[PDB]
Amino acid sequence: RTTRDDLINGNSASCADVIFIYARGSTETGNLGTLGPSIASNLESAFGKDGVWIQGVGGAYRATLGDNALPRGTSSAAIREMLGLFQQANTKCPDATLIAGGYCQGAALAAASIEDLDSAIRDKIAGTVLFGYTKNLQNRGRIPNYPADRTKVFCNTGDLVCTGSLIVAAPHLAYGPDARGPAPEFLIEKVRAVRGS
Repeated sequence: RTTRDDLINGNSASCADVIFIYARGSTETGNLGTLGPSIASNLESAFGKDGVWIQGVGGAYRATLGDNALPRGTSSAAIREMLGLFQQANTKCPDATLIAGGYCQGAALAAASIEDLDSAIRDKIAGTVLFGYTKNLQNRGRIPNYPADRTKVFCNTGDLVCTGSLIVAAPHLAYGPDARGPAPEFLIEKVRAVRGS
């Protein structure tokens, strides 16, 4: 439901083929918030329960609203937490294909983490989905150092955070359809394009 720690809890001797690491939006609960569970259920349907590990970014990521204003759109402590989960995935399951996602502050966190990542781990993230990406205008719809074809950004018309502001208006809360359909569709297509483990 809103908390999933499959990578932290998972046995190294029985690694999943696909590991999904997801960062929630500001003030959301658990470590998956409102959109993460929808994506996770569809990934489990596609790869099976034992085929995919879903891992939310918890720990030091507090998803505090005011941290949207910081230079990278989140705190340094939160970036260190998500970087540590990508490193744990890489160590515990070296042959797994990774996929990532984030909503609002969590999309800025996913972009900042992926930019800072060691290139050999970054290159294993087959696809990343970003909803209500707060650095969309500033980064021109991209994640620094990461290919455009592996990125999909969902930014609604009238969601002001996509156009350089930090005002929260009603379109910002309307990503439920995307999380149920096109975002898991893109992630599954990018994993099958390369394959799994």
